[PDB]
Amino acid sequence: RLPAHLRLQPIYWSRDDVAQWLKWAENEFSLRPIDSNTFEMNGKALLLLTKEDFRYRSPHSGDELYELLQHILKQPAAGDELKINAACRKVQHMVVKAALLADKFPVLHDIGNPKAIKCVPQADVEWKFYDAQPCSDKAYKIEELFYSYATHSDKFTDGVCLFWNCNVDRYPANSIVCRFKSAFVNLKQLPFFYYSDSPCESHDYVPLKSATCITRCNLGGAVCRHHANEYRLYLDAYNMMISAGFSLWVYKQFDTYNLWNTFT
Ligand SMILES: CCN(C[C@H]1O[C@@H](n2cc(C#Cc3cccnc3)c3c(N)ncnc32)[C@H](O)[C@@H]1O)S(=O)(=O)c1ccc(OC)c(C#N)c1
Ligand SMILES: [Zn+2]
Repeated sequence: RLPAHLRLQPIYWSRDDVAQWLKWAENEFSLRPIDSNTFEMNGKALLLLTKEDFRYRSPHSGDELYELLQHILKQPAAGDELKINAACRKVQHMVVKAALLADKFPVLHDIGNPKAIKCVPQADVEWKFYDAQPCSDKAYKIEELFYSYATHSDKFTDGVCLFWNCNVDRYPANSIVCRFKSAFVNLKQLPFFYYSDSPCESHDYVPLKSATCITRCNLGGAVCRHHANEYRLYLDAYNMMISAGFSLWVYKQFDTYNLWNTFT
């Protein structure tokens, strides 16, 4: 049992998440009321305290809270499927949009897409679809193809390849990948970043200091309120996807400085 605002692993919890954890546990287990600032820290810090630190901070429920956390760690909550679908779509659009802008691939080979739907429909690129089992109502614009590196490593060399949850034996070097370690040898892990080219708007909040917020307003280090809100929503989606066991990989020459250069 857990609120839908706590289903992520405690490592990703914010300081506000911890306070909600305390209030939820206060009601679920009929514990003595506890001040929210008793555990004024985020999740990664809360996981470093000892059971004794819990007892000192909360004499009346410290031991109980500690054991509750250990069960949450031993049996993690399952995320909502629709929420995870939305998160995955947001990440897919962000990453593929950025790669196309950064490196201006003339062609995208979407391998494992059975519905012929572009995740970045506005991009200036030739979009091609392949799938081993295309949907009957979209097969007329999908190449029926089971990708295997040993068979196709000399194909799809122009442009970039997208494998979104298409768990092939081994990815080509020019690929963008989401997968739920030998398969990735031609690639590198994709570090987190947020990119936006939408216009800034002034009406901040808690000021956002982050080198990974790639926005025009961040060139000067002062992120506008709109992009700060977008960044935080995107990070929540990214974390939800990472917590659910997905990992992102990319062609080795992917470079975020190419994204910064789009603002000049
Ligand atoms: C649209 C995404 N899907 C996958 C799509 O890729 C097609 N496909 C699969 C492939 C495979 C494989 C393989 C190779 C070695 C060993 N064993 C399996 C292959 C392929 N070689 N070439 C083209 N096309 C493919 C498939 O027809 C489908 O359309 S999925 O199945 O909905 C899905 C969703 C979420 C997931 O995880 C959260 C997972 C997982 N895991 C899968
Ligand atoms: Zn902005």
